[PDB]
Amino acid sequence: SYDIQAWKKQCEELLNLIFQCEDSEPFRQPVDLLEYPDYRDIIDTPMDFATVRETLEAGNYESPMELCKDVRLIFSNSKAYTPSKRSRIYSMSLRLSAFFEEHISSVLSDYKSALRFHKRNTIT
Repeated sequence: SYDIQAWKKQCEELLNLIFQCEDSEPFRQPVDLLEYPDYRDIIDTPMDFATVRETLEAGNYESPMELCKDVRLIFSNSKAYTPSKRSRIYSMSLRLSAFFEEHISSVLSDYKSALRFHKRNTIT
C-alpha cells in the first residue's frame, strides 16, 4: 500500500456498513440523558457514530488511528455504563466491536505502511 490518503474513503465505507448493522442502533447518536439520567456521572467523554462520521467528513481526523480511538471510546463507554456484562446494549457493542476490529485492521496496517514508505528517505 502506497496511498497515504486511502484510509479516509475506507473509513467512510466501514461507517456505512456499521450504520446498516442493526447492532449499531444504540450507538448511532449521542446517548439520551432522558433515557439514562446519570450517564454523565459515569461517562466523562461521550462518543457515538454520528459524531465520528461528522468528524471524518469535516476533515477533522488526520489518521485512521484517531478515528479508531473514538470508535473504541464508543465501546469502552458502553462497557463502563453497562449494569451487567449480559445486558442487551452491551452485548450489541461486543459484536459490533468485533466487526469493527476485523475491518479496521487492514485500514490501519495499510496506512501505517504507506506512511513508513513516504518517510523511507526522511534522513536523505
